[PDB]
Amino acid sequence: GKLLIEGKTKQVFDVPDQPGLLLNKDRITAGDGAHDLEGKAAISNQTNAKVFEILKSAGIKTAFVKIASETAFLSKKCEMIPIEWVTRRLATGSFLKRNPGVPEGFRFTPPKQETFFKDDPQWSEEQIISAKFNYNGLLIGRDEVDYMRKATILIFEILEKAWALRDCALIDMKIEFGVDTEGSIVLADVIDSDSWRLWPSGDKRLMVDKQVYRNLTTVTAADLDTVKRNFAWVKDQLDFLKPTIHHKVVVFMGSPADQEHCQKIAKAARELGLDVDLRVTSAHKATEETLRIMQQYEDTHGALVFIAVAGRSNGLGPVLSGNTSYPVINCPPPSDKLVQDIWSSLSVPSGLGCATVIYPDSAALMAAQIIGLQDYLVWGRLRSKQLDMAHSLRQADKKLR
Amino acid sequence: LLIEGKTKQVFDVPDQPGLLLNKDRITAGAHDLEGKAAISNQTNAKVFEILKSAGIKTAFVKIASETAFLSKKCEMIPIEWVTRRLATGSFLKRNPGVPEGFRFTPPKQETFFKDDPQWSEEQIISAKFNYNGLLIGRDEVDYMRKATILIFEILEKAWALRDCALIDMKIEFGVDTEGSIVLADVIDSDSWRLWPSGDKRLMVDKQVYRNLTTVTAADLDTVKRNFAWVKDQLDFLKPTIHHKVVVFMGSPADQEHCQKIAKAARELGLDVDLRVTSAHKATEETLRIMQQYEDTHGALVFIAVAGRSNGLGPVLSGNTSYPVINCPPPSDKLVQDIWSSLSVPSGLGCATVIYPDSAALMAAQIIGLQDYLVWGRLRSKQLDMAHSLRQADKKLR
Repeated sequence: GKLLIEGKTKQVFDVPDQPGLLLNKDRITAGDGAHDLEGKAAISNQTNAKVFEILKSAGIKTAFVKIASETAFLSKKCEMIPIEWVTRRLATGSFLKRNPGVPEGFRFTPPKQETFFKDDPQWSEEQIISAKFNYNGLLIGRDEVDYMRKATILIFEILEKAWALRDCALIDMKIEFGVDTEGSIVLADVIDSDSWRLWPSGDKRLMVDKQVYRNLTTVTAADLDTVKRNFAWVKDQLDFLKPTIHHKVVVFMGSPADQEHCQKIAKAARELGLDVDLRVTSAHKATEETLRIMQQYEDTHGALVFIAVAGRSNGLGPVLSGNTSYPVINCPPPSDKLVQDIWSSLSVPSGLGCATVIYPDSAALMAAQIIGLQDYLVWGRLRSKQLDMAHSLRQADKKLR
Repeated sequence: LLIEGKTKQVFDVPDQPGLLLNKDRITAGAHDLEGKAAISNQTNAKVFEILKSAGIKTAFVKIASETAFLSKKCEMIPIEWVTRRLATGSFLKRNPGVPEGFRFTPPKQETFFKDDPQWSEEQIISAKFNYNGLLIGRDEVDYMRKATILIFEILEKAWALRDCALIDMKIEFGVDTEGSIVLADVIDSDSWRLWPSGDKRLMVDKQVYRNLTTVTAADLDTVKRNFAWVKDQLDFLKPTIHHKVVVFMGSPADQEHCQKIAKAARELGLDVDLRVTSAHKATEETLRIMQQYEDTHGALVFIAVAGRSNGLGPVLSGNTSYPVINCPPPSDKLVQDIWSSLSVPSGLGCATVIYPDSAALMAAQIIGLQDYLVWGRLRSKQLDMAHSLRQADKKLR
């Protein structure tokens, strides 16, 4: 195809037969300013593809489609916003110079998020809005900037979580956005070892990112070798960042009439990425088999959450709660009588940890939030959903306004 | 004793355990002389009276002479706290592309160090400042940010009475002997940027002086007349607005409850009448009493207090066009009785509240639409409540 953007470290060519883009990474390392050559285009492409796979799986919207080759990938075509979106958890790097008196390692809670223009000075959100950027029919106002701030922090938080599985502190990051043909903002650049600052064991001294290359006043080929060896370690480490954690959410309904209600729970949880079993059993009509079924689920080494669905007077949830140590959530089905009956769920006898929820979606969310403590991906999807809902409100606000 | 400055001197006052600030007749944007210490001092004192009247905690006590005032002695935090409503001045230089007049909602608030480089809140925190035993942490910075915005908002509202747009401000904070942060130093025409009619051309602040490269005595005269005008306009900024809040109780038995309403509203600056009448047992006289209150040109809020089945509130509402609030007294039956207050017949604007403090607030929120000082105190109380929570949190933490 035809070239449409040239870059220090990458070229992006049109793909005219497939209505996108192809991004081709080059074997150069351009320490901000210094520039030398390497064998690193393959390392970056793989690092990148892996990250975008993690982010797609969380539900974040990206331009990334699939790897084309060992050095290139296919991207959805979109017009880039000329802002670098940067997130920090700690104070380090150029931030220390811009903010004298703040010591290295000062923790940003929530993560600090800053913006930078080309061509590369710092901009305020006000500056971005007054700049009146316009891409693919989408004019960038505070709503669009709000979304990108929130998205940037979120992507940092997800990856921060991922890297902690291999004992690495993600310290800061830079990403870039673009606007697709349909007017949607997508995460669109490249996230590799040039995009971030990584500390193993939270030890700055063990840094594995492109800061190693920046620190070099003089650059020998030997020096470049440790930087290639550093980036390869990171590309390798990413293969451990998407693990399959084992868990089961079991919904016990006291009667088969509660089916549609349970399927609403199931549908919600499965979309959050949960493994859900629907079971029918009564704590009144089949007391012994109820315990026997729950004991069978208790033969696991994975995580386990029970959801109790029982109309009228709910003894099922409290009886589970009394015989198991795994969390039990009560989700009575909808009913006119729920106003009277809910106290059979609440107000359990002393020493039972049964918790109560009133809507099927909210029960799946409780189960997700519990299991997300072990599966950063589920936890990612919960945060992504919050961003989705907030972004949808603005769409609605814009229509009634 | 002494503390020295460009525009002011602060001497100890040894007989009164607690400072005097003596204003100088100089203007240091570069530096010249005038007759303006008296203007500044008086400008300041009027500003501090208004903020004291809103409930803001200040070092300021009273005017001592024509050019001095008495202040509670306290150690200054070396930060200038700046609030802007509009984009202008050095902000434009620090944020290229943002046009003059860009509106900041909420008001933008930035901090500057005494050396004047800009600092972030992080820088202020990492500086580990310590005055009178008070180390300045994120909580203290939060308070000063929130108060600075609050103080700008109060003055913005006040200057709007004399048709002046307050565009930005600078204030300074200090720490008293008891470890409390007070709004201190001086607020005068050097402290702010004032535009009449929102017109940049008609500016009345020290910006006129700052823009001069060359400075004549005529130029100084126009600065004095501008500052004298501002001092003069400040006298119309604290006017007596007329309003009445009337509490009708259905029985003298509801006495403590109504007094709790009265007490709360009086703290917010409201004029309250407590009256006894029944909409059942004295229907015609109930109407008669509200028509007596309706002979005004001021604002009027009726609060109806009725136990059991409340016909009082809805009856007032059906017969008047002034806002009526229901505030039933506390009771076991309130869970049942409350629907007599809610669920009025169609065409009644009777609104309902359940706590006596909260009725007084509704009343004040309504009246504050016409009385910025009452409006001030509501915001000031929200600030008090939030700062109290942090103290309570620090003790249980």
